[PDB]
Amino acid sequence: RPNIILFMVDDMGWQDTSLPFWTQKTHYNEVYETPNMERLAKQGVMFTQAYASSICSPTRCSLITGTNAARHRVTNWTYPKGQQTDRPSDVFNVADWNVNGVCQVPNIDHTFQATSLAEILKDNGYHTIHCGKAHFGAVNTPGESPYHMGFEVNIAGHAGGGLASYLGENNYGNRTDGKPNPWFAVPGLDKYWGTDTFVSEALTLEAIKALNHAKEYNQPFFLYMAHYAIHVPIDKDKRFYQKYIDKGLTPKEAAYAALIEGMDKSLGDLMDWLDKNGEADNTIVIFMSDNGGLSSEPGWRDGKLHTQNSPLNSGKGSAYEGGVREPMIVRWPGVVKPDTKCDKYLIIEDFYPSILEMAQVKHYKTVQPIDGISFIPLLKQTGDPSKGRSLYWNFPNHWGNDGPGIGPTCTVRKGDWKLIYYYENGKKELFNIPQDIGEKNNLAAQHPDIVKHLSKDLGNYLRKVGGQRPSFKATGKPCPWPDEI
Amino acid sequence: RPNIILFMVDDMGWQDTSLPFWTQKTHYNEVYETPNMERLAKQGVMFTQAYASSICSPTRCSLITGTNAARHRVTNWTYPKGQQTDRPSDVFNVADWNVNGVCQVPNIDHTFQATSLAEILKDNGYHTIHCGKAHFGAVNTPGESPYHMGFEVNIAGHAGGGLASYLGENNYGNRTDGKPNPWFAVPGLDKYWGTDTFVSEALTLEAIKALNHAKEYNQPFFLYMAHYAIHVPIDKDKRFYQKYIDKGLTPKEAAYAALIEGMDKSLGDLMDWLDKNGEADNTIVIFMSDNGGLSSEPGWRDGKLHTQNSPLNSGKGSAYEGGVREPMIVRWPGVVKPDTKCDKYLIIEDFYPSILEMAQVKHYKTVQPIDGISFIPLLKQTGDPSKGRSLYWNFPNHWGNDGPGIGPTCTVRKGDWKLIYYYENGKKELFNIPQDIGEKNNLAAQHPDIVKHLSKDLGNYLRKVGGQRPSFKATGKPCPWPDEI
Ligand SMILES: [Ca+2]
Ligand SMILES: [Ca+2]
Repeated sequence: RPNIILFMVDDMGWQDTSLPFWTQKTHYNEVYETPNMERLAKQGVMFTQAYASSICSPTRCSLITGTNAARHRVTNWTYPKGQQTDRPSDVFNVADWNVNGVCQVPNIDHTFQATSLAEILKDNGYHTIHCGKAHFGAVNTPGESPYHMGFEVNIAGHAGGGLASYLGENNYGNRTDGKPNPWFAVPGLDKYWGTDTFVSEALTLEAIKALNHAKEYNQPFFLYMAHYAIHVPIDKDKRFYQKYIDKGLTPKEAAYAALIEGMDKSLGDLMDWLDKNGEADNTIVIFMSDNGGLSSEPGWRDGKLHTQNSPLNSGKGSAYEGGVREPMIVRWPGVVKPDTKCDKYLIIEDFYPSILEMAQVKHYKTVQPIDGISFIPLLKQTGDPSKGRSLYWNFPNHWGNDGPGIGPTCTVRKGDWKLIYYYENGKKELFNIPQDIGEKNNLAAQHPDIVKHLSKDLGNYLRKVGGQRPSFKATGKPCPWPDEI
Repeated sequence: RPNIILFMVDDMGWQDTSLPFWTQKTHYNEVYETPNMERLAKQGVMFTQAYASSICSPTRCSLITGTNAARHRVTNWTYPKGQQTDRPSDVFNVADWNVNGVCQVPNIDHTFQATSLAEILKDNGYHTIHCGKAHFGAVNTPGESPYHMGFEVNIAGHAGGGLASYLGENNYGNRTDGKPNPWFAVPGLDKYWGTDTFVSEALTLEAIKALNHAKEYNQPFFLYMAHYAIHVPIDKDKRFYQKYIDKGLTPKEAAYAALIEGMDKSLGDLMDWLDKNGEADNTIVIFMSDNGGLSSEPGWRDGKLHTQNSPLNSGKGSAYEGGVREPMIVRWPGVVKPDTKCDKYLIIEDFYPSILEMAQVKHYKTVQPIDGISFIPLLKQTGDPSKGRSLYWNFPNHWGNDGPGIGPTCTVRKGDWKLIYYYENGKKELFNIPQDIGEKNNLAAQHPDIVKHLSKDLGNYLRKVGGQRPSFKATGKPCPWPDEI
């Protein structure tokens, strides 16, 4: 039974790497430096059409419970207990969504009760390690604890979905007065306060400590290496920052490239550990990101706004490909043909049944229905779970910044066609993704047959799984479903 | 569904309290001060005939696994991975016992695999908290972790069964200059280092914050408050030490009395926390100790050696009552009638079914058989699990000291009669416990009928549960079972 490592970067877009996931190298592929992603890819398969939701919380709750985001209703980011983080709107009320996230127990207000992926792995004999960003439940809610969620070891994981600082010189946001700590102060790295250890480095050091400890136990391990990295604020990692200045990047872009290269140093350190300790041929490594790169905030990024995941449109918080299409690599020695690419689409809730299959766990009990479809047939080249398959997103919410494809929406992807419905004004956009990867050309008027059919598909699904919608403040009435206009 | 607090003291004797568990007050009762134990007893039931094993490891593993010590084979104290702590003998070899303790996973070298009591509570909706001495698995084996054993919260719990120092001035044993930490350094209390916080105080304050956090979750809790007190070394607690010196006690005994009182202050502090947060009426409090007081060592205790649990014979490590009869109290408002006593005997593995029944876990499955018998019928005066019941101990090991009843033995108690068999020379002792509480009068010669039947009772049970035995170095052959002599 293999060890499993799920290496999850935060807010990393499809092109925030030197490894080309498109059909040619982009301007971004040329300036970033991720040699360890390339090396991992030479040894495995990369998925060029892998999907998440557009925001941390819906993606990570889908990962750990195996439900679609429309069903678990954690559709915008969580932290404050019993409170909606949504930006105000003069037009609509957001859905009455599950602001407190997921947990494994019943009767926790505004949560989705679910059998945790880590719990099933643990109860089947895996040693389970969480390291970095957890972000599964609101603060003072059982899901705030990686331990409650079935992890036996927890490094730095709590309810926070961001981080107050990468810099050890700032204690990662922790106060040494009687000052109250920020929400996103990173716990569990006290050993490193006041030093110049970047938080990404510290997480990898502690992760390697946990991995050496796991080698004392005669059981396989599951490691969730969930970086805070490349979430805002984009602090400068001085280990690589100047090199990108010398390369001619703006300070903003140099800072961002340097978070990327530091993330990739963490992957290499783990890969080197696997090599030095004889675990590499018996260990599955999965690389993933949880939503698109941030392309709506010019105070962090340069370039034309909403183009920082080029050639994809927009980014984090958007229904467009820039916000949902993610870099994904799997290495499974003996099973997965090295140096290959797979173009069949999949979505984050598939990780749940797939990882359990990799762990050799069958007919397990869950309190919630599982919406993920295993993508082992893509890993083994034996089947195509994307054929005839519909993928669903639902964001009856209001995130923080305006832009293309951002706002309260629900999306269905089926075959070549993507339907994006806009709850606020009833607008519909139809894109043929293989022909129009940048979502430049709205085909809705040229194909009302596809629009009607896809709208029914989307509408039936949302209602079937209990998905929610916003309502209009002027009238009190719910926004029509896609198939009601 | 009530909250449950299991308050477990280490190495506390039947008479290490001001609350008299005998039918007459002793001199120890006069000198010690446990006013909060008296308070708890006036509101609950005292068990005047409650048994553990004579050593920390078999007792604690029986509690957590519901298994009699003979079956789980963690029959002497554990810490070093894969090594016997047993004293060397030029007479016998000890059993090939489970030096590595218990865990919940299989294929772990010298462990008893078992479904943990905290896992079943956790999986049935309880918020599970461990605070203090865990001592469930050897260092660098899975059961060293309270988290592995099903606790969602761990304060100071590791593989250590002892502690380097009670003094925050001594960092509870943790080194700061250079990297060599002693086995029993107390983890998880770094913010108390270099203060004058006695460790029992530190444990209480962190338990109180774990309970405040537990108020945030809409689920009942289980707190395993397992003190390191009153284990050696007997450090002086300045809060109480001089008072006992003024009462007239020798320094050794004043330090012991001070350990006893600081334990009792912790009990009071949790009891007041319950009172002040509205939890006292829906919380079960179980007071228990894991074995008899240390009466082997004149460098720690004054008075006639091997009498420090008087009127009981001997103490820790002995199969005599001084090694196994423990102080036990249960408060359960609305169920248990206050200020009462229960004479019926019970044994530590019974805590496992009883706590699950208190938690209304009406159905569950376990990988291991459950030897404990619920004592809820004693709490409610509905029945008598004690009638006809045999109790069993097996110590096929070599503890560090000699003394009365200490050495490789197995024991059966049944009705009024207790039979101790000595592996080293086949000696048998038969005592009428209700007539001879001090075990001063061996009645084997007077009742050969009994000795044989109880011999067969013991032998059958040991073989039935797969218990173990020493072997002789002369012949190489196992020591005779009691019913082969
Ligand atoms: Ca994210
Ligand atoms: Ca003990």
